This record gives sequence, C-alpha cells and structure tokens, in this order.
Amino acid sequence: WPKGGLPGILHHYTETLVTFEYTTTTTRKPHSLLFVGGLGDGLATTSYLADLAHALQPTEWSLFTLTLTSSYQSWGLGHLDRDTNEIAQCLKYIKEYKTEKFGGSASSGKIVLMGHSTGSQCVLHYLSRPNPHTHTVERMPLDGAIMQAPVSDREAIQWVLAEGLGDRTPAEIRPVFEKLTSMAREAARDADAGTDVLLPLAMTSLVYPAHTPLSARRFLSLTSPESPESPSEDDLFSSDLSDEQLGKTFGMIREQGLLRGKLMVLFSGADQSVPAWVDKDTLLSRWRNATDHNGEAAIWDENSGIIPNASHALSNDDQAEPRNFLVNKVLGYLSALVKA
Amino acid sequence: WPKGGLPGILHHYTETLVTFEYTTTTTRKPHSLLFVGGLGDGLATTSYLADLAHALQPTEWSLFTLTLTSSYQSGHLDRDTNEIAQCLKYIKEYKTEKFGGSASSGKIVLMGHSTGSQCVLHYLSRPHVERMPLDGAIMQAPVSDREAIQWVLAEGLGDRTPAEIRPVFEKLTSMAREAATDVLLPLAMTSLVYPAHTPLSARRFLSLTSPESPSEDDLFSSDLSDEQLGKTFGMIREQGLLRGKLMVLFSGADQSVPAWVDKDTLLSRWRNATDHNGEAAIWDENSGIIPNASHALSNDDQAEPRNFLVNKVLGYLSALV
Repeated sequence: WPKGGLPGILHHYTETLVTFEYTTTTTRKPHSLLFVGGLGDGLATTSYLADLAHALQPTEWSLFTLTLTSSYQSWGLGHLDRDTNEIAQCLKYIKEYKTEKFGGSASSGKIVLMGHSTGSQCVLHYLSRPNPHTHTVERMPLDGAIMQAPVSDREAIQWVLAEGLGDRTPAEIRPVFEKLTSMAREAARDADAGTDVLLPLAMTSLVYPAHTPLSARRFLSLTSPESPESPSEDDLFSSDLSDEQLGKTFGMIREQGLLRGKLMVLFSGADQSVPAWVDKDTLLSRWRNATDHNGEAAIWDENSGIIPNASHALSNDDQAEPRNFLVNKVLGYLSALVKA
Repeated sequence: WPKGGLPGILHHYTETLVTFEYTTTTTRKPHSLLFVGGLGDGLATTSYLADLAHALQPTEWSLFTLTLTSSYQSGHLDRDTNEIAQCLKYIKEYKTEKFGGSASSGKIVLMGHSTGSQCVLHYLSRPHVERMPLDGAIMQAPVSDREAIQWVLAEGLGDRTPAEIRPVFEKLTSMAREAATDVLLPLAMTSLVYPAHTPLSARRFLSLTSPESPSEDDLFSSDLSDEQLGKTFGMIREQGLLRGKLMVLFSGADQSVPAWVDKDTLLSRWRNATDHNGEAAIWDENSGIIPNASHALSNDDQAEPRNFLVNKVLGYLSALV
C-alpha cells in the first residue's frame, strides 16, 4: 500500500512456491522473520506489514512472507500438515540463503515464525504436532514464535450470527447459514470420494469474515458441534476448549522441541471477530498455563497480552496508534532475542 | 531460479491482488511488459522468466508478473480480463507518477505465457474496469487444452501409457457426469490426464472432453474454422485495443501440442484471421516457431531456445519504441 510498492527479493524455496524478502539496503541481515499470513493470503497480506518492514530497516532482521499450496487452495480441510511441511522447506531455504549471503557462523542466524490471523494456526501446528523422520522433511526448531490475533473462526461465526456482519443483520444472515449447513451436510454424505463441493461465494461471504471460498467439508469443520472430548484441526483457539485439549496443542510445544525461545501472543483489544462473551484475559492465562505446564516451564512470553484499541487486522486509519504499538512490541521481542 | 533470488518491487494493484516488478534503479523504466499466466505460468513460474528479467535490466522496460483471482482458484476469462485491466491501470498510473505521462512516451505490452495467451486474446477481442489499449501484445506457446488432452489420451503422459490413463479418464467422466454447486474433481486423478496440472471443476472437465469442437476456452485448436477464428483473432482490429502488432511464438518441440498439428499452416491461418486477408497489418512478421523449445523452456537443455525467445521479445520491444 505504500505508493511505489515495496522493494525486495522474490525467492523460490521450491520450484512452485515463493517467498518475498522485504529489503531496501546493503545492510547486514543475519536474522530472519518469516511472516505467515491468513489462509488464502499468499504475498497479498497488507495490515501492518509495510510499517513492520519500515521499522526493520535499521535492524539485523529481514522480513519474509510466503506462498503455500493453501494460498491457492484456501477452500479445503486438512491443510495444516501440508502448510507445516512447506513452512519447514521455506525455513530451510532461508537458513541456507542467509548463510550463503552473509556468511559468518553457520547457525548464527536466528529465525522467528510469525502468524497473522489464521496463519497463527500454522505456527501452533508447526510447534505442537509430531515430527517424524519418514522417508518414502524434518522441521527445524525456531528461535522464536509470534501469533498475532489467533482467533477461533468457529467463535467468529457465532458472533456474526449473534450481531451480524457489515450491512447484514443476524436475521438476514441466519437463513443463509442454515441453508449452507444443510448443503454442506448433504455434500459430506453424497459427494464422490476425492471431490469437493464448493459452496457459493455469494452465500459464504455473508457469514465468513475471512471472505475466502469454502468447500462443503471445510465449512462443516467450522459449524459442526465441537466435541467436549475433541475439536477440529482448525479449532485451536476457541475459548471453551478444555485444559486436556489445550495440553494436546499448547502443551505439546515443550514436548516436540521445536521452540528454543519464547511464544508471544498478541491479542487485539477491540477485535471485532471475538465475541463479547469471551474473556480474553482468561483465554491468554489458560494458554500460558497450558504452554508452561503450570509453572514447570517458561516457554510463554510474559510480554504477551492484549493490544489496547487494536482491531483484528489493524487495517483502519483509526488504527495508526495500535499498529505502531504492535510493531514496537515485535521489535522489542526481536531485540531481546539478539541480546544474547 | 537464480542464486540469492531476484530483486524487484512488490505492488498491490488491488487490496487482495499483487504484481511483482522485476527492475533495478540503474536505468529509468518508462515502459512496462506485463507477463500473464495461469497458476504455474504467472508470478510463481520458473520457465524463462529469470532470463527475461535479466535481459531487460539494461533496457527502459521493467517486467511485471501478476496474481489473478484465477491464479488462486487456478466465465473465468471475463474475470481474468477484468483483473488484467486493473493491473494495467495500476502500472500506467505508477509509471506515470514515477517517469511522466504521455510526454515521456511510455509503452505497455501484454505478454501471455502458456495459459496466459488465452487471456491476451480474450482481452483484445471480447466486445468492471474498462480495458485500456495496449501498445503491444505477445502470445508465447498458445495451446489448445482440448487437443493437449486428446494427445495425452493417444500417447500417454509422464510414466503412464494410454492404457493406464484410460481407466482414470473414464472414472473422471463418470465422476463428472454424476456432479453435473461447483464440484472439483480429485487433483491426483485429473493431473494424470491434464498437462497443466491444475484443479478442474466437473463442468470444465466435461467441457474439455465433450466434442462441440466449442467452449470459450477453445481458442487455439487447429480444427477451428476460419469463421470461428474471425470471432477471436479477427476481432482484434475491430475492438481497437491493440495499437501495435501481435507477435505469436510457438515452441518447436512442444510436448503438449499433437504431432499431427501442422504448426506452419496454423500460423498462416491465425495471421490471415488477424490481418483480415491483407486488409490490416497487425500480425508481427517476427512471429514464428522457436527451434527445439519445450512448452515451458524450463530444463537445463533449453538454454539455446530461451536465448532465442528472449531475443525475439527484446527485438519486438525495441521495434515498438
């Protein structure tokens, strides 16, 4: 969005997939921040990314964004495993690239994975899931991990059905939601194996804040009842998940050994996607206690919190001050990482 | 892809769509080449894009590549057309602000790569952002998807023989008829028969496999009539969105074109449709066949065909100025 575009380097970490490095200068950049946008974003995330790149100019960190297969196939369920593999491939590339370019020590360069919106799912999934060594793509450990506005899509839809979305009131959205579920359930039962029934964009965008296309199977994941015993792949950040369930995700960060550093969560204080019935402070403390195993570890970054007056994506002209604050928290996190 | 990536500028031509500009600050860049393709032929393509970008560095042309809505997804040609028009509008404004407007004599060329060639012809010949006129147009490896599938069914694809492909093709037919509320077919099965290797809706697969012989995609089939070519190549003059000339570049060893297609006759017929049998002079005389070129010119053995292709583009752009 800055006039004249943003200068940088377009890399190929696979033959099909790319990562864009933001850079204007000769300066040394041994360290790397890989930013993972929302599902279906690719390199097209805006929000605070320009301000972050501008702020990282004087530093020893260069900002990366990337494309995944899920950037192009944003409508399918069961996507986080593939996302995670491609992030790992991108991290491997960045690590060799930064060694080759600036030399120094082989593993001097530090890597931080930042998730934005539903990109935060990829961050937690990267850290929490099994890391097998199967040969028929090992994930490297991160020096840091950030999740910006990790919000439940399930609970966001509940809030849309309660309050409305845009011009549309609850009474107008409801008939479409009920029709969409009925369509999605019918497709799950009746569609041929391997096919995906894409639901109408006209209908889904009335109920879905992300405004990305939806298959029947993917939509069902977002609306079917979360089981008190277990939720879906996407449903990592719902406020009514049990401590047992948080132990399977946040609690597995310590066990997998892929974060040799801190996890910082940055909630948005005026996040319009989060229901007013959700206590955000309780939610962060429960994630902290799950992550730290009730004081046994110190993985959770205490500097995690709720950005005052920030919206979900911090998009507005209103959001100049929260954006600047958010960017300053990222630079402070990154500064603490390089000070020993 | 080159060691250390390739430097440039990432632009947002809409809120959600982007175009990457290959450029350096050492030379001014009043002129612009917009390079278009489907998923795999666009912003994230390999092909000959690195060679083209490097070759334009000393010139007054910068190279743009873009994401469409159809790049994400993989009626689509009207949407493609609109998004190319939006990107061209952005490029023109950007380059006007940077290097001056009509007094600087800035030029815009639209280049279609593989699947992007359909978008180039549709942009030019179809009768919502209003489409701007182009100073030039290039179509590289324009191929019939219909005849590419026919060729796969006759000769196989990859490690599959036609015998191995036929049960997959028949199942996809059976899966598609049952579907015909948009239904995507299994990508692991459609990629066995479809050379472009992108997801197909059930209607699109039936459109490509059913012989009307024509859907809106079917622009470059060799068995299309002169009357049907008049509606596409013939409408370039009448729409008035091409100021300069149309250069078409076939790949000599294109594996997706059937061996039986007479490429020389196909160039003669497109030329005659484009120029209306000598009434107009729109067809570029440097159009032709690149010797030994594969569809994408991607392999390590394609250095010579890539050089040939790049020089055709450089000479075309040089002539335009």
